Parts: sequence; C-alpha cells; structure tokens
Amino acid sequence: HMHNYVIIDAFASVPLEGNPVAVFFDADDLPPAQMQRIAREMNLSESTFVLKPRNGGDALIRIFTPVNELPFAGHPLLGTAIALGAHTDNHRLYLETQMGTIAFELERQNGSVIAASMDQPIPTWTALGRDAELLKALGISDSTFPIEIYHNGPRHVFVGLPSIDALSALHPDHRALSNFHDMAINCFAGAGRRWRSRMFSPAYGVVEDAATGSAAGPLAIHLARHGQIEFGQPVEILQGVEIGRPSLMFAKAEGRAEQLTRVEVSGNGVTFGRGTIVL
Amino acid sequence: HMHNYVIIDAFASVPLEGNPVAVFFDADDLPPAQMQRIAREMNLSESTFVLKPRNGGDALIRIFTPVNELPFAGHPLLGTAIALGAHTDNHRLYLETQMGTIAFELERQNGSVIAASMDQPIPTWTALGRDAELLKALGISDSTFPIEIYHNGPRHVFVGLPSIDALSALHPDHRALSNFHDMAINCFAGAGRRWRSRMFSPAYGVVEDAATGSAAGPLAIHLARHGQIEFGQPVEILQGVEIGRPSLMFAKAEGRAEQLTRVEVSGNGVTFGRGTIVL
Ligand SMILES: Nc1ccc(-c2cccc(O)c2)cc1C(=O)O
Ligand SMILES: Nc1ccc(-c2cccc(O)c2)cc1C(=O)O
Repeated sequence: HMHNYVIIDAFASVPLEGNPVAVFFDADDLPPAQMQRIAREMNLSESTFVLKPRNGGDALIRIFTPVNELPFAGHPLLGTAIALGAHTDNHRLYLETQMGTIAFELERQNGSVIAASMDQPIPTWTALGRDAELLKALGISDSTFPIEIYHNGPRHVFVGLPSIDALSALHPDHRALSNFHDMAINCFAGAGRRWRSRMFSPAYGVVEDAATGSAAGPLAIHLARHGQIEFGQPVEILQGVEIGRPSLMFAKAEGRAEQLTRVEVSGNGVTFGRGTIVL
Repeated sequence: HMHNYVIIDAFASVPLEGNPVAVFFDADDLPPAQMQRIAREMNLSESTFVLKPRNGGDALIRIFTPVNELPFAGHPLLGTAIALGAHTDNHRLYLETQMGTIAFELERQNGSVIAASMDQPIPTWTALGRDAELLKALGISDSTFPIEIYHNGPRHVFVGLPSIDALSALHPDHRALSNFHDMAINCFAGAGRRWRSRMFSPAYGVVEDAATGSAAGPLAIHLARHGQIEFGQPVEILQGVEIGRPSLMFAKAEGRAEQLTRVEVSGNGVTFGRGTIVL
C-alpha cells in the first residue's frame, strides 16, 4: 500500500557530501518489476529494497540502478546497513545479496548508526592491456603503477597519478572513455595511509562518481601489491573532492596477493531525508 | 532547519507514469547555491523551490536541474502548481519565474488538485537548416513536415513521422544527436486531435524524456501552421509510451502564426511521494 524510505549519503558524515542511496523498507509486497520502476522514478544511482531473509541472514537486500538490478554494490550496501541500523539493536548485520551474505559491523552513538564496516567479495585482477588507448582518453602519457582491472561484481581499472594536483588536473575525454565497456576507471594519487581517487564510468552511467565503495577494496589490494602499503594496513581514500561530493572510504585487505583472507571497507553515513511513497 | 517536499508525476494521473519533479516548500531560507546542491542530491530532471513572491504573484518558483538553474520549464512548473494546490484554496495560481508570472488554473476534486492548465511563453521559430545531419542521426530519410526549431526558453526541434508505428520504430544514434547543442529533438506522428511524441536531448541530459511540457505548446503551433489542426483547436499529445512513462499533454495555441495571443498547456499530476530533508 505504502512504503517508507530514507535517503542516506554514504561515505559522509555531513548531508550533501558522500554518495546518495535510497533505501526502501518492508518491500516484500513489491515484485521486482515494480522495484525497478521505483528505482527509475527515484533516479538515484541506486535504490535498495529490504526484504525478509531466505538463508539465515537478517534481511535480503535487492539493489537497483534506474535501469537494472545489480548483484553487488559498495556505497548502496553501506547506506542500506546504516539505514537499517535505525530499526535494530544488533551490533552486526548480515545482509543477504545475490552474491551471498555480507557481514556489517554497525557503529552507534546514542542509538544512531553513524558508520559501518563491511566485508567485501575478494576480487580477481589482470592487466587491462589497453594502456595507450586509456591514457589518451584520460589525457596523460603514462601511469605510475601498472594499469590493472579488478573484478568483484563490477570491474574497476586503476590508473595512478604522480601527485594529488595531477589527479585534480585530469579532464578526461568522456566520449573516448565510453569505448571502455562494463568497467569504471579509477584514477588515484597519494602516499602512505592517505590516498585520493576520482572515478569515471560511461559504462555505469556516471560522468564522475562521488564514492565508489566497490573500488575501495581493490585499491587497497593494488597499493599493497605494488609496494605502497602492506597487506593488513588500512588506507583512507578520499574521493569526489573535485566534484564537490567529498567522500571518505576506508579499506583494508588482509593476507597476501595469492591468498587474500578478508577485504574490509568502512565509512560514515548520514540521513539526508526520509519519506513515504504511495505504493 | 528542515524542508518538506513532494514528488509529483506530471502529465500523469497514475504514479510511475508521467515525468517526476521534486517540489520543496518554504525555501526562503535556502541560498541558491544550496538549492542547486539539493537538486543535485535528488538527481531528478528538476527540483523546484517555493519562495515568497516579489512582484505580486502568489509565489516565486526557482527551477533547478542537477547542474543548473532554468528560467522556464514545462513539466516542473505544472507539477509545482499541482503540489502547491494542496496548500491553497485559490482557483488560480500566479507563479513568478525568471521569465515573468505564469497563470495556472487548478482543477480539484474534493480539495485535491488533480490537474492544471498553464499559460506558456509565446515561442519564436525558424528552420533548423541541418536536415540531412539530423535525419541521419535519427535513422530516417525525410520528415513529413518542415524541420523547424522553436524557442520559448529551451529550444525544441520537430521532426514528423508518417505513422505512429514509424515513430515507435525510431532508434536514434544518440552520439550523433549530441552534435545538436542547446536543443531537444521532438519526433511526432498522429492525426486530427491525437498525436504521439518522443523527445531526445543529449544537450538537456536526457536520452529520451517522458513528458516535455515546454514542447507541447510549440507542437500545437507547428501542427496549426502546417495545416493539421486549426489555431484554437486543442490537441492531445501522448509522449513516453515506448519508454514506459506514458504522459498525456494537452495544448492549444490561439490566434494566428503572425499574432499568437495565448499558448496553453495542461495535464494531470499525481503525488508519488512525500518527505522531509534535514536541511
Ligand atoms: N554504482 C555501481 C554501478 C554498477 C555496479 C556493478 C556493475 C556491474 C556488475 C556489478 O555486480 C555491479 C556497481 C556499483 C557500485 O556501487 O558498486
Ligand atoms: N527539462 C528541461 C530541461 C531544460 C530546459 C531549458 C533549457 C534551456 C533553457 C531553458 O529556459 C530551459 C527546459 C526543460 C523543460 O522541462 O522545459
């Protein structure tokens, strides 16, 4: 009959920062075709729907862009966990997805969930093998570190820049980037614990994304493989600064490249708005 | 501190049809930079903001896409008038805009505004002069009626198809259409009182629009000039069918081409959702 929803800015503690997701509660009465139409109506990068669990978790989450269902997504699931924290006292939340059950640790102050940490799927990776084409599209001559593409659901390519100022100076040819299908292009720069990122993806319908949570785990692996951090070291990844949606993602990859045991991504989230829809 | 909003599906009587707009009430405390950030957060084609009047109208409306402020827009203003009807008993609403005050007639049943009619700016027009390029981009050999571009704020080009089935069969090259700057491409077909339309606009950030209210007045003028209806005859324009967002627009242009006295566009609207934001 009606559904309540909230809009969460994921990877932010301040509204209008981070990356929005709409979260719809009590969605068991909605067929998937209707969920898809609602996600299209909202037009946010994703809308999620909270359903009763089917495999022993706390809830089953379905994730929709305006056009299609996704089996996994980073900031939408973080935002969903933070939104659901308003309706449970549990310290941990087990959210079922198409790719299995993901564990979230919820962080509260006086009953309000302000942040969460999630396990992520362990990615696979290989060289992209299209370096000259991609570098030309980005407008630069070379990457710092190897140009590799990671898969954890989505696909994420990483191109390294020699300084944060060089990262901010990028002005990619988005028409040229559109020849890179079913992937996002993540450009990064930094040192030690602190990194900056920018993400561009014609394939995923975004000129430049504010906070690409599914890329944060892969970036931690990339930095560790290429000697910039150790495995097991947390990194801070600040994305979206140039577009006015600063987003802070934290990530850690445990183990070694050949035997990764855990990939964790965490961030703050904040409620931008709350409402009810008429169906 | 907080603001209430509603989501109106304009040019529809059923939720999830028509074309959405978010309408924010009591917006006088928001600087325009903040309105723009809110419109970006919502990511709907437009968000509007209701302000105290400055020139004797009932309210001043500011209209924002996710990227810029607009001086005029069709479905966003229709939706705003319908939303505001919930907060007044007045039969007519005078909404100030950057382009002057627009009169709306509100249609109610038991206190609920179900539809409205608006005056529109009187357009100007000329031949586009890029016919072969545009026809190639649309994938067809010729137009029925002259390919003319109308200006009433936005710019709207009209290309005529020989049947509704031919209109539905269009599969434009959106890359090629992106060479048409600061305009929308409206393709139409029909007869008598009943017409079908499809609108494509890379320039305005929409692959295909559900209901292009600012094009409805121009189309009525185009059809009258080219002998398909008379001036003063209302037409029904059904848009958005192929994309699953059917939208019914009504339009009438009074006078003659050389001396147009009124351009009226009307439609239903319906509330999809209601909420509150935290700033
Ligand atoms: N914003 C997104 C858009 C698309 C995807 C995605 C694409 C292909 C396969 C797949 O499993 C996920 C992910 C995200 C995300 O936020 O992670
Ligand atoms: N959805 C829209 C997007 C852009 C415009 C527009 C563009 C340039 C100048 C201008 O005055 C208005 C109008 C609409 C509309 O709905 O009418």
